[PDB]
Amino acid sequence: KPCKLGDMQCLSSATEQFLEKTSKGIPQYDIWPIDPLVVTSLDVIAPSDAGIVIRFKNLNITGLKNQQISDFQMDTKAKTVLLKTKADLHIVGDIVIELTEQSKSFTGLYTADTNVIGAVRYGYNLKNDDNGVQHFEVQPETFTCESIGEPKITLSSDLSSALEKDSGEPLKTLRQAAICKIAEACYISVVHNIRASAKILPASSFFE
Ligand SMILES: [Zn+2]
Ligand SMILES: [Zn+2]
Ligand SMILES: [Zn+2]
Ligand SMILES: [Zn+2]
Repeated sequence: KPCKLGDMQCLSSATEQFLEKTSKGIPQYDIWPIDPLVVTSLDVIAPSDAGIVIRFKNLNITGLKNQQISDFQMDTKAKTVLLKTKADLHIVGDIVIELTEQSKSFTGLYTADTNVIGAVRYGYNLKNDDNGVQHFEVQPETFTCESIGEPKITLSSDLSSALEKDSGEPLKTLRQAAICKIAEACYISVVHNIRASAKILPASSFFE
């Protein structure tokens, strides 16, 4: 069902609604599964020390079906979109904490329960079908990680036991950066799906 140009509140729901309905995928439309969302790997540099690298593998992320689109601005002369969200993400994956300057690494599992608030911005333009029908075309966006709330992080006990036995923010800052990096991959994926719906439906569809 269409919105009426201008009504920002109408949109957020259409999107949330799109995200939930399609969130497990639809290959033929290039709509990616985003709940659960799988990230093959993601690397993260310690902000307080570039010799320290967190290597995530197999991140499995749930929660994105349900995120709220709590703010939605479409500017028509500049043709750009600002939008804010919150997701409660449950994250699980393999982790390798790599201390490059010490020639060692520690391995195990990682789990993070966090509520993330962010901002996606992109511009867009109008463009035609082969039949001359107009679609929106959404352009490469940027993602700003506005906050991560107060995360719960757990390390598998083999790892946390290895860490303790070795040392027997940077913290804050490192924990923050990992969540933001992960949130960022999450939203590259969200917007991919927004971008994809825009290919699947005439611009006319999205407003009255
Ligand atoms: Zn794609
Ligand atoms: Zn909502
Ligand atoms: Zn939770
Ligand atoms: Zn078309």
